[PDB]
Amino acid sequence: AAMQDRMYQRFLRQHVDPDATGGNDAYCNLMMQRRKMTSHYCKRFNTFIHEDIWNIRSICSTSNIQCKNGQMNCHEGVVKVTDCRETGSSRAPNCRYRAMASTRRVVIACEGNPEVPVHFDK
Repeated sequence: AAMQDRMYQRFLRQHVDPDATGGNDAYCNLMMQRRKMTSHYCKRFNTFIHEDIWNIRSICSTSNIQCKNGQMNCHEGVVKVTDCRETGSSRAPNCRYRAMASTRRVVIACEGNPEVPVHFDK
């Protein structure tokens, strides 16, 4: 579980920022860069979750549902987010985004002991 921890750390990096509440375009531009999703190509869509890690991890403890890829280790919850969508023009590593802040249903996959988030499904 050096593995499960690496996967969890990747989830935190790509998807977790507790104390923003809901960013604008500049927030997406900064965070996509700082969380390492722009150096080699521009990731087209990404979500940052604005909840405490304890609360995100709690989603793992809910009833299992199917992931998009067919796995059965997914879980749904409702959280504050900023969704970041690439503008379509941009050229890595200078990637540009449009932000949408909202509270919405998310689906995450969890693994391990304790169960932790390892993938953001939708």
